[PDB]
Amino acid sequence: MIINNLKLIREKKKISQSELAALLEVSRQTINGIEKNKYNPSLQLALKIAYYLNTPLEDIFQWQPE
Amino acid sequence: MIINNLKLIREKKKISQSELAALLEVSRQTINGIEKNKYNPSLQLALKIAYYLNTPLEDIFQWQPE
Repeated sequence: MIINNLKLIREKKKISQSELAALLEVSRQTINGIEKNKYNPSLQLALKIAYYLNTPLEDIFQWQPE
Repeated sequence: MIINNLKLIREKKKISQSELAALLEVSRQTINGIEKNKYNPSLQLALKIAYYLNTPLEDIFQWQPE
């Protein structure tokens, strides 16, 4: 449903999940799970990622009718 | 935290909460709760709205540092 480009984007950012998770105010492991597509982040977390990376949320987490 | 423009945006679309709720696959009451900002919709729900309303998710649900 939702495709997570956070890791792909994060690599562009060259930001560690360590700091990004901090922006989110979640554990680094939380990002890794998100990167490793274990689960998709909540809207608040997604938005925080979008806001903190000032990147479009959809670009990071796109919902596809797939 | 997150400001919901769904009601503001949806009405621009001319889409009923009911159809959108259907688009989301949730009840109208749920959307009305979302629209009346009782609670913020999940990431999947928000993204579906973004797709359905052909509008950016953040634009509908903006996460503010407030």
